[PDB]
Order: sequence, then structure tokens, then C-alpha cells
Amino acid sequence: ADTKEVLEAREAYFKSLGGSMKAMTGVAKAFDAEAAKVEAAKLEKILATDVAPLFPAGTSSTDLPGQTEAKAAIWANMDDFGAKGKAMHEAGGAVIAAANAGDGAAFGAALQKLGGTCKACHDDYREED
Ligand code: HEM
Repeated sequence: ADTKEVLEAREAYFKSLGGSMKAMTGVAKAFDAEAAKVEAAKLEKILATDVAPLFPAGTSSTDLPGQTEAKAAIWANMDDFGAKGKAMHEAGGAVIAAANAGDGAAFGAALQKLGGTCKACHDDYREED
């Protein structure tokens, strides 16, 4: 697809994740198993997205100044970038299971683990200022 659509797709994917992280953070603060499962259901849908095809070479912030925050570095570290995405999917599965187990403590713990995967990747691959 055109750069405009992959950029569109990956932007929507990440916005959805951000909204999910935000909502689950609030649930973790005041655990309600029903709201957790609702959030987990949404996170599950989000994680079904194949994002590898969302980062084709030529879509870094240097190629498309201001259109994206993806750093050119991603393309010099695709194995690490994929690994970090993988870590997120795994952390996500744990958050989903904890929500479904109705386990508030595990949910909060898994959520910390998930947040960490977002940071681990952003630190090396997303544009700050
Ligand atoms: C962890 C679950 C996670 C969250 C939360 C998250 C959020 C997020 C947002 C809100 C954006 C900005 C979206 C927008 O344009 O409004 C964003 C952008 C990027 N992310 Fe991220 N992200 C999470 C996880 C990860 C992981 C696991 C990776 C790397 C393996 C990653 C990468 C990126 C990149 C690159 C961007 C820039 C996208 C762009 O501007 O085109 N994120 N993320």
C-alpha cells in the first residue's frame, strides 16, 4: 500500500494501544473485573494486528519529516525492533489472562510489564522532540 496508508494504519494501531494503556491504567488503580475484561477484550483485538508490514523502509521520520516519529534506526535494527514488538504481544497476553482470571494483583503487575515494553521500544525507535 502507499506510504500514506501504512502511516495511517500504524498511527491508528498505536493510538488504539495508547487509549488501551490509558484505560487499563485507570482500571488497575481501581480494579473492577468486569471493566478489566472489557479492556482486555479490546486489547486482544488490537494485538491481532500484524505491524511488521507497517514499517517498510522509506517511512522514517527523515524520509517523511513531520509525518512520523519512526526513527531511521528501526531499519538498521529490524531484528531488535521485531523482538521488542514480540515482547509487547507476550506482555499483552499476560494482561489479558489476568483480566480474565479476575486477578487484580496480577493484572496490575502484568500491566507494569506491558507498559515497560512500550517504553523499551519507544526509547530506541520513536522520535522525542
Ligand atoms: C505499549 C502497549 C505501547 C503503547 C501504549 C504505545 C503507544 C504509542 C502511541 C500513543 C504512539 C503515537 C501514536 C500517534 O501518532 O498518536 C506510538 C508511536 C510509536 N510506537 Fe508505540 N506504543 C506501544 C508499544 C510500542 C512498541 C512495542 C514499539 C516498537 C516495537 C513501538 C513503536 C512505536 C513507533 C515506532 C511509533 C511511531 C509511529 C509513527 O509515528 O509512525 N511502540 N506508540
